[PDB]
Amino acid sequence: WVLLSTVAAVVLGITTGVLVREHSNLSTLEKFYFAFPGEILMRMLKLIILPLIISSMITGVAALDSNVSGKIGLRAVVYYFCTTLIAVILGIVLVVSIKPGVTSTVDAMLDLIRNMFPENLVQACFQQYKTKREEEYKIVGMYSDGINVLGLIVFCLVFGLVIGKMGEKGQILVDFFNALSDATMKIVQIIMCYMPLGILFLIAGKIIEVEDWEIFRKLGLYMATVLTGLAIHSIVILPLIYFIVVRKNPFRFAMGMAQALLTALMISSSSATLPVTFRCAEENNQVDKRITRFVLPVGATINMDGTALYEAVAAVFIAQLNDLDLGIGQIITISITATSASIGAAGVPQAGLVTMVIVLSAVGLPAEDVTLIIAVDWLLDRFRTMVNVLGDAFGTGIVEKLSKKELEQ
Ligand SMILES: COCC(CCO[C@H]1CC[C@@]2(C)C(=CC[C@H]3[C@@H]4C[C@@H]5O[C@]6(CC[C@@H](C)CO6)[C@@H](C)[C@@H]5[C@@]4(C)CC[C@@H]32)C1)COC
Ligand SMILES: CC(C)CCC[C@@H](C)[C@H]1CC[C@H]2[C@@H]3CC=C4C[C@@H](O)CC[C@]4(C)[C@H]3CC[C@]12C
Ligand SMILES: CC(C)CCC[C@@H](C)[C@H]1CC[C@H]2[C@@H]3CC=C4C[C@@H](O)CC[C@]4(C)[C@H]3CC[C@]12C
Ligand SMILES: Cc1ccccc1Nc1c(-c2ccco2)nc2c(Br)cccn12
Repeated sequence: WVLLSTVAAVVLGITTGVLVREHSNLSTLEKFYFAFPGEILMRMLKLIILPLIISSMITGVAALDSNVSGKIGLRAVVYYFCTTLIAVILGIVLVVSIKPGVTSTVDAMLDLIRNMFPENLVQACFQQYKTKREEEYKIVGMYSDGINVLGLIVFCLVFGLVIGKMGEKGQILVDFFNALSDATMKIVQIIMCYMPLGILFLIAGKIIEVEDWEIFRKLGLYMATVLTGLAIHSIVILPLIYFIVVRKNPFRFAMGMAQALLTALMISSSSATLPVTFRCAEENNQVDKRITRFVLPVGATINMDGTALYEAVAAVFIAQLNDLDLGIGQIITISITATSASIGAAGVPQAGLVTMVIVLSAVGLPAEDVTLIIAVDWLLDRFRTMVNVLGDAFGTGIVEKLSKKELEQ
């Protein structure tokens, strides 16, 4: 129902936008009031960011076992790091080169580490740290507004690891944040019931307020940038990584995952596609069962190739829309924030939307600019999930080749 409701809201929002745009002259004040239901939806999404990322980040980390630290688990983590790193570079290169929404670096990277360790946990919920050179030059910090997602994610990772390893002493903390994570999921579900009506006025409000259709061509280039990045990752990069490690034709392996790929094109969830991925990887591709049960669940949470090519590209596209010429330091900040946002909004309905709201809030871009992403979020998220499933499927074969000796004992 979520897909049809979101699609209908976009269709109805466009229909409402063009009818109100022509059949009625609206002043600047009335246009702002017309988008109030959409504005209220954005407030709910920002409201749930803080409890969602904190509880989800603690809950996922606190349940980690010793298998992740094993040789099989370490190889999977290294593989997902390398493919995500390639996807991060590929997404940055494409959005910088194509420049879809268009017409110091040391301090930006140092600010990334500074925000990675906030000076106050409560302030990190609504403030971020920035440094600017002053005049022979000195550095001055400001602590501007904006939720510090990187600081919260880092602390919740360390906090989750600590409470996971202290056994029954920290079991109450694991239980507390498990229930809090479940409660936040239900509240997100309640918000998604209002999302279609909010999307209708967000889309219609955006159609009314625009004066020229040049932004639509910019949206078309944004689709090309996201689709081009996924196409290169799925057809060029991932098959090449598979072949060099396994020395076997990756297209027969991809053909074996055909049923899992189609299931990804409808369910649009890597976790929900796991049962199909497990069967296709195990019997069709003859990948060992002992390794699929480890690599695939690991990829269901830390496979950020799709996020790098979809959410980070979208965030940079929004930055280019606001006439912001961000540099290498700022672009890297967006990409790292996007992956941190994704791990925070993992098992969430409309994760693509929720992740985008987290990234825009944590970067400074207007979260109301996400309406252009929403109009195609249903389409682009389906392909993003398909690439993530293909990436996880290739990982099982890649990890298996490197684990031949371990599987022999
Ligand atoms: C469904 O269950 C899944 C489970 C296994 C899951 O294990 C994973 C849990 C998350 C965890 C700890 C894992 C690997 C990379 C970890 C990330 C490295 C990234 O580094 C950072 C910081 C530095 C940045 C450059 C990039 O991002 C962090 C935000 C990111 C990070 C700390 C987020 C948490 C990730 C292991 C299956 O087990 C059977
Ligand atoms: C250089 C940049 C990318 C930061 C590098 C940080 C890497 C090396 C760190 C960040 C958090 C760490 C992970 C956090 C927790 C666990 C659970 C543990 O039971 C097995 C290892 C594992 C999975 C860690 C492996 C190393 C890790 C991924
Ligand atoms: C560089 C960024 C990503 C932060 C990573 C910081 C690393 C150094 C931190 C993150 C979480 C930390 C772990 C969290 C909890 C424990 C349990 C403790 O009884 C032994 C050490 C151990 C396993 C920590 C080692 C250091 C650790 C891995
Ligand atoms: C799997 C892994 C292990 C160790 C360090 C990083 C990663 N993976 C990863 C993540 C990520 C995973 C979850 C949230 O973020 N983001 C990035 C970026 Br940007 C660039 C490069 C890698 N990356």
